[PDB]
Amino acid sequence: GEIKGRKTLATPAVRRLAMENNIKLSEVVGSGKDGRILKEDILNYLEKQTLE
Repeated sequence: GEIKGRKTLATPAVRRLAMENNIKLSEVVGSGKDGRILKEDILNYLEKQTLE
C-alpha cells in the first residue's frame, strides 16, 4: 500500500498544522480537488487511528 505522490489542496495553515501532530497532508482523508482537505478532515484524521 505504498503511495507515490506529494500533493495537497488546502490553506498554508492546514499543512503546517498536520506537522504539529507528525502527520503528512496527502495521507489525510480528502479529495485534494479544490480545498477538500479542510479542518473537518484534519481534526477527524488526527483523531482517527489508522493503525492495526
